[PDB]
Amino acid sequence: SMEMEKEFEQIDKSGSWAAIYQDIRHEASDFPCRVAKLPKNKNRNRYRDVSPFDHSRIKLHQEDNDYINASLIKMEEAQRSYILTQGPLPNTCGHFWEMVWEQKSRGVVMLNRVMEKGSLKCAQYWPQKEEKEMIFEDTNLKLTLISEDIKSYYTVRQLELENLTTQETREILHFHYTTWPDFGVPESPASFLNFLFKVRESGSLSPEHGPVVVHCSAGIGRSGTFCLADTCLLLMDKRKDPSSVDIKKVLLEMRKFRMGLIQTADQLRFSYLAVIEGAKFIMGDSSVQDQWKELSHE
Ligand SMILES: O=C(O)C(=O)Nc1sc2c(c1C(=O)O)CCNC2
Ligand SMILES: [Cl-]
Ligand SMILES: [Cl-]
Ligand SMILES: [Cl-]
Ligand SMILES: [Cl-]
Ligand SMILES: [Cl-]
Repeated sequence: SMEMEKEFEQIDKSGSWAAIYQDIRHEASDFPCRVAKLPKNKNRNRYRDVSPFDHSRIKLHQEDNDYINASLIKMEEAQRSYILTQGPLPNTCGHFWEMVWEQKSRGVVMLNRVMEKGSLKCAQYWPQKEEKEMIFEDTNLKLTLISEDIKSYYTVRQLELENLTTQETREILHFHYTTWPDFGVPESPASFLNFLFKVRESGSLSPEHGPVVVHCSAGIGRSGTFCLADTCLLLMDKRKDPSSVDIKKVLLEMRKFRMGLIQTADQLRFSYLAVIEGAKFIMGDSSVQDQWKELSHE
């Protein structure tokens, strides 16, 4: 077994996930979020306790108001970047696709549903029907649904994003995990990893593209779980060495760039499970990828 496997066993045996997770919350970075808290931005924030730090926030390329609730998570050692953002609001869907355009993202990873626990957690920011495209008048963008591939618990959509100012056109891939409860965990590591590897296999995480945009409702809980597992697997892959990966330290590093990443102790516990199981693929057993596909029942 791996060293994270031994740690996992010991934390489970002693029932100390809550205290481990709370220790991460206590040590996490605290940086100012002054732009986020300006009164003119109050209606650009979904949650009053979830704000991007000033130092890592994504700036829109407009001179009236450059603010969006989004953070650049720049993982220097892993050499991968992600943009984590809240589920867009009815007045920030233009800003969201403006951000995708300006940052040259190829993929958007959505980990939530529009309605959860009886509430609207995210605006309907993409078109559901080919023939009903969306136009974002404030940012002058056009968005068309090109096709969609619906599986049991996730959906992949091809979108066309057009800068109406230049008539330039880009293909955006939308990866929508549709079975991960808010404040909850995926149904299995298998189905989480099946989805993550689908994002990976698309090419959307390539350094040739802008950072992938990852969001849930707040852009911290599920988004943080997704990013932590991906980065840990990537660090392991780069060194081909499971023992070089200290998952809690990686999470603390990520939290330098956005607050609150991973919102429950069980999501941290699940992060371990995903990385431990994903390690089998990283370390040369590609048959596990087939097993996940079956176990996930797509
Ligand atoms: O969507 C996620 O995974 C996520 O982190 N959601 C979060 S984080 C967070 C909230 C929510 C929410 O959805 O209500 C409510 C206010 N406090 C912090
Ligand atoms: Cl103001
Ligand atoms: Cl939905
Ligand atoms: Cl509901
Ligand atoms: Cl909304
Ligand atoms: Cl937190």
